[PDB]
Amino acid sequence: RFLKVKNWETDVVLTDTLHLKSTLETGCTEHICMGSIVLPTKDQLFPLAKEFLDQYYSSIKRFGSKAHMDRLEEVNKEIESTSTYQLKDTELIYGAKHAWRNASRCVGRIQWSKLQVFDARDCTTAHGMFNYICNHVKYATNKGNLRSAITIFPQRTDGKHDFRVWNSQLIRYAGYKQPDGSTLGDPANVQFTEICIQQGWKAPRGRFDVLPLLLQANGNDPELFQIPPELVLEVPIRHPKFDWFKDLGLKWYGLPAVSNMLLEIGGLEFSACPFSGWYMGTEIGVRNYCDNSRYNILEEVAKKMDLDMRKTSSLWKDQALVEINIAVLYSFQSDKVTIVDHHSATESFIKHMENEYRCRGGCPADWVWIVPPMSGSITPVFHQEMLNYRLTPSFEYQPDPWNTHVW
Amino acid sequence: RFLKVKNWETDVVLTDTLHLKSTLETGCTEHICMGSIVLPVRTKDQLFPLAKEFLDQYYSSIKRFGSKAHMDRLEEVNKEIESTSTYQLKDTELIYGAKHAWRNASRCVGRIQWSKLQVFDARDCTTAHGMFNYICNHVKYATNKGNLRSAITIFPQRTDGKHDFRVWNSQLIRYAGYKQPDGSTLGDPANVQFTEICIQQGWKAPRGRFDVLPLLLQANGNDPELFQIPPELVLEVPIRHPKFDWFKDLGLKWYGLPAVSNMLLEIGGLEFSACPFSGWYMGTEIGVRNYCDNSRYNILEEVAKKMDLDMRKTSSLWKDQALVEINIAVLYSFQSDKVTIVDHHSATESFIKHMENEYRCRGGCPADWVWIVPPMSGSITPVFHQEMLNYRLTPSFEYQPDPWNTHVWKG
Ligand code: HEM
Ligand code: HEM
Ligand SMILES: Cc1cc(N)nc(C[C@H]2CNC[C@@H]2NCCNCCc2cccc(F)c2)c1
Ligand SMILES: Cc1cc(N)nc(C[C@H]2CNC[C@@H]2NCCNCCc2cccc(F)c2)c1
Ligand SMILES: C[C@H](O)[C@H](O)[C@H]1CNc2nc(N)[nH]c(=O)c2N1
Ligand SMILES: C[C@H](O)[C@H](O)[C@H]1CNc2nc(N)[nH]c(=O)c2N1
Ligand SMILES: [Zn+2]
Repeated sequence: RFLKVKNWETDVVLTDTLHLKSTLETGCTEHICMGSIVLPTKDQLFPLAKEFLDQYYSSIKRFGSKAHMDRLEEVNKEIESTSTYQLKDTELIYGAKHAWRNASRCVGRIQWSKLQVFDARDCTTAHGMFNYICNHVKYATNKGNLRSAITIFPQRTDGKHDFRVWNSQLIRYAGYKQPDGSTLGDPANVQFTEICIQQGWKAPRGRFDVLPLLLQANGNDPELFQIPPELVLEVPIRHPKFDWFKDLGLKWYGLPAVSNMLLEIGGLEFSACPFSGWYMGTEIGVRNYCDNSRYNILEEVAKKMDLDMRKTSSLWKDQALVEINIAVLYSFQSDKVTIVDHHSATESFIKHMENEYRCRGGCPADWVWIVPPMSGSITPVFHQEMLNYRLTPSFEYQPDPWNTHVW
Repeated sequence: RFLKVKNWETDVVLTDTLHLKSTLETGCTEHICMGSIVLPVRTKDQLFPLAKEFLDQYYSSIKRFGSKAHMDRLEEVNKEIESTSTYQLKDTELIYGAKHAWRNASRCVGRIQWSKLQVFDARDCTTAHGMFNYICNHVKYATNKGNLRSAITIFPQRTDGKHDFRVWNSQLIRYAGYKQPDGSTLGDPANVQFTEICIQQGWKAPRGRFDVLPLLLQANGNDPELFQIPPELVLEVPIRHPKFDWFKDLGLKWYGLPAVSNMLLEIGGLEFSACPFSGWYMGTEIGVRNYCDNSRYNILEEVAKKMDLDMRKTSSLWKDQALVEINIAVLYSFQSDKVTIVDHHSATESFIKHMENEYRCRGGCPADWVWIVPPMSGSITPVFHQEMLNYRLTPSFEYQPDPWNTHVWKG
């Protein structure tokens, strides 16, 4: 019932009580662990609503008060009649901050309480969506001093009337399939990039082409829009000691802003809810640049360092990997754009976990995702046992709209 | 029910039916994943089911399932249990047994070698001094003058749990650590307590930064006994760097043979509480964990100082830079001295190949991602990108409490 988690580096032990408030399923059984798997009505709505309002009135310290009881009935009476209900602004902010608090795969939650929430529930069209997105991008970019933000479009109704941002992020680079068999740009976005050319985008067909936004209002055909270029802050990638680095021609955008997720608060489903913070260095250095199936620039870099690529055991991939990541951190900082290195991100996440243990009774955390994809064991999160569980409100993945939407 | 795992780099999907043959619990529930928790005397009743299962396995694999010789062995194990409360494994069964304990070992990235294990049967051993002698032969044979060979040495199974063979050392070769009275620690900090025990049992400690520990051996439930391993048997590699000449002045070395001596080997219900096994090292085990963990030799700072890195801001990635050099030095030193070692790239690649094969030939490969992915350069090794299913098959290697914690002292 109570569970202890030990840090095997500091011997510090914490007791988890928060997992018993967990509702949804993990994918794991007594017989099988599924921790490394990337993805494992009116009758239904009212309990969900009640469970959420109960934690909301508790957090504001008015559990079981007349204000509590009255909102509880008001929501019940709106469900029986309208087959859905509306959140109050205050409940919406709480909902969203907490969906971030509960994101077990996010290393950056020490920040959770300072989320800026933009309520876009009065939006009705794709142009309106575009306007909200641009105000989001600009607010959160803040000339390089980035701020956490989420913009919340109207909730799902019959399911035929969904708002959706088809992009997986607001700002991403195009992917094109070429005559050779090679890929130009970002291979992760090839399918989406084709969906842009078939909606009518003029692709410049380079390596770092900022994709257009494809916006869906109230279930309608989606629509193309270019983000004003002046709003997409980008950093050219150079190295502090290696002068040749600049001619690789690398740049990355400043703003990571996830836009394909679904926000569930008290049974209500917000299918367009883009949110953004700022990068941990390794996300770009290790994953975007180095993954075999992304930009995969490791061979090129190691060749420019004049390292021995004859045998795997020179650790030349490892040597290059560090420099590539040195250069991302250096470039961002020298341009005064917010970024965090993996040592700092994880040290901070450990502070946060210790905070959540004494102040909430626990902290759901998915180790497989928290441990950075380089230098695992030299970060303190490597030695830290974590319990993974699913709390609500939450962010969830959702089918890609193009498989699903009807034209 | 069939379960699919995806490789997110190659988009290869594989199908696991083997998980269906799993009986032990994982520590996980529908409501909670404990995949990163380090650790989450039998009666006659329980024993025959386990015996039967195992012997069914054994005989399936030799293609003799349901043969006269299979039924006759079942009946014979049956009788032996009801009459003696335990049973003896045939030699061939034990070999098969120990090989599968490896093959089922889901935290081991080194299973591609699983069949080529050399089994030493020390089940006639009755005394500590007998145990020293079997262990010495293990080590010499396994060391092979640097051309390491995997091997395990199986001492007599548990009987009533009052007569256990234990190897008190966590590994056969390991360095003393000594808590000084100023809170500092000389040698290996992981081995402090056990070192103290050795000292209590009469070991006269040199007190250097790398003193090979003495074997502490328990036979047949008896109080355990000290023995120095012959130093000519302990292969060690001094650590240098191919380009940094100052590296050798750090005074580092490591032993060449990793030999785990604290696990329990379970086969068809029988428990072997002393079963040291050994392989060869993946470079990162020494380089990342043994030298660079804060709770071990902790040399990152000393190494960064000497490279004159920018140590004033963690954003220089001075730690990441120092770590790669140290790992380079470990691999270089081993290769140059002709002692077997594998780098993490080549090991993880081998393991992906094994895993794929195991799905085609066995219908599964239980693997634990938290353990399989190396503690440096995770995502540039192909395992990071591989979905894995973790489950418990028997035969298996299990953990067991440390003996100083359970052992009944006699004087
Ligand atoms: C402000 C600094 C932030 C940092 C450094 C950060 C970092 C990360 C990292 C490293 C991941 C792992 C995913 C990967 O590497 O592919 C992640 C996932 C995630 N982040 Fe955070 N994040 C930040 C802000 C936010 C905000 C503001 C939200 C929402 C309010 C958020 C929600 C999530 C969610 C839901 C996931 C899981 C994504 C998935 O399951 O695919 N993050 N984040
Ligand atoms: C020969 C080359 C081998 C290599 C490179 C290798 C590699 C590894 C590594 C890197 C680990 C993770 C342990 C850690 O990092 O703390 C491990 C664990 C393990 N290995 Fe292997 N191994 C090899 C051979 C063997 C042999 C001979 C056996 C047994 C007969 C074996 C069985 C195991 C088991 C049972 C574990 C689980 C350890 C634990 O849970 O603490 N492997 N191995
Ligand atoms: C808001 C925020 C800040 C920061 N720093 N970082 C983030 C994570 C995103 C950035 N960099 C990757 C990650 N993206 C989140 C979405 N993950 C895709 C995993 C995936 C792929 C395919 C199929 C699946 F089912 C799942 C968010
Ligand atoms: C046979 C073989 C070959 C290789 N290369 N490598 C190995 C693993 C050992 C060497 N490098 C470290 C590792 N360790 C052996 C297993 N014990 C640690 C697990 C553990 C720790 C604390 C509490 C627990 F409950 C469990 C075995
Ligand atoms: C197979 C495995 O689940 C998959 O590669 C995961 C591993 N850990 C990860 N961790 C983070 N932070 N991001 C990822 O995309 C992944 N991918
Ligand atoms: C808490 C966490 O599971 C623990 O520190 C584990 C993580 N993965 C590991 N993986 C290996 N190979 N060896 C280890 O000691 C550990 N430690
Ligand atoms: Zn699990």
